[PDB]
Amino acid sequence: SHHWGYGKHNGPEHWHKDFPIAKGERQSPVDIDTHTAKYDPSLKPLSVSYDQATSLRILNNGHAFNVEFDDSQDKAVLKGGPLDGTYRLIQFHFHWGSLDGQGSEHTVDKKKYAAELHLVHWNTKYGDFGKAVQQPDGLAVLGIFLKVGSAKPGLQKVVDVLDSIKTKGKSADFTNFDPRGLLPESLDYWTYPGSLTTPPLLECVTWIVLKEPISVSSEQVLKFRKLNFNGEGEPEELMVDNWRPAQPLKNRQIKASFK
Ligand SMILES: COc1cc2c(cc1OC)CN(S(N)(=O)=O)CC2
Ligand SMILES: COc1cc2c(cc1OC)CN(S(N)(=O)=O)CC2
Ligand SMILES: [Zn+2]
Repeated sequence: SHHWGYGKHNGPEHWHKDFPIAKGERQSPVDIDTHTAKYDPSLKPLSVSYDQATSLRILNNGHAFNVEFDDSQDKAVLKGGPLDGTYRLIQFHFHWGSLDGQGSEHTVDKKKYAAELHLVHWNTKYGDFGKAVQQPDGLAVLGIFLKVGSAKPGLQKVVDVLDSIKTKGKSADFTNFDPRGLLPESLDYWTYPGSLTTPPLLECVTWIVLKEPISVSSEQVLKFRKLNFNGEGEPEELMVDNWRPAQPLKNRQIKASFK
């Protein structure tokens, strides 16, 4: 209900008490064991078509910040790869850490990255996002790791607006943002069936996790860490470590798009 989060007392280890699916058979994130993932020749080429993406607004929802898109038409879509049909971009957000050595949700051979970007798309055959999350193939989330190094120019516009949405419930106009600037060079990926990584933890996501991390600067991620979980006029709780740890793989195979 009201109060799941990422603190010591309402964090991932507590979510199962309100969302029993937390201990389910296809939970996310997972560790990606690179030596055990198998190249899959049946995967079709991945198609990220964001040229007509229409960003609208950026929102601090008390868990992360969301950059929201107009998904009232097929303006920005994800197709191909493991996906059947057309998945429409609705929003992106990140998960990040208090320190550069943690923050990602997925891990790679148990390595944690400083952060992880989630580009969230819903299967248009289900008509709207709320319907799609009730379906095993309702969403496709494109996950991209962030490591700390050189600045990501295409991220800076996001960074510079965070001061205006410091606290929970704050939003700002965020039009004309092009998410293609957040992508790495290669679209090589791993894929597996999983879930939302926050409550309600619905098992409705085809995860597509890019192999190549993007580099962002220390300065850029430091500004992520100045956001607040709390609302305005409440004691400051820095928005850090808003990641769920790796969950049991159970009866799933992670597939690779690349040899
Ligand atoms: C009112 O105090 C609390 C409320 C709740 C939790 C813990 C609390 O004490 C810290 C954890 N749940 S959960 N299972 O993570 O969704 C949500 C509600
Ligand atoms: C708006 O409803 C939600 C949307 C999303 C999430 C949770 C939601 O309800 C809490 C978390 N995921 S994620 N982390 O990529 O698995 C995707 C977007
Ligand atoms: Zn996420």
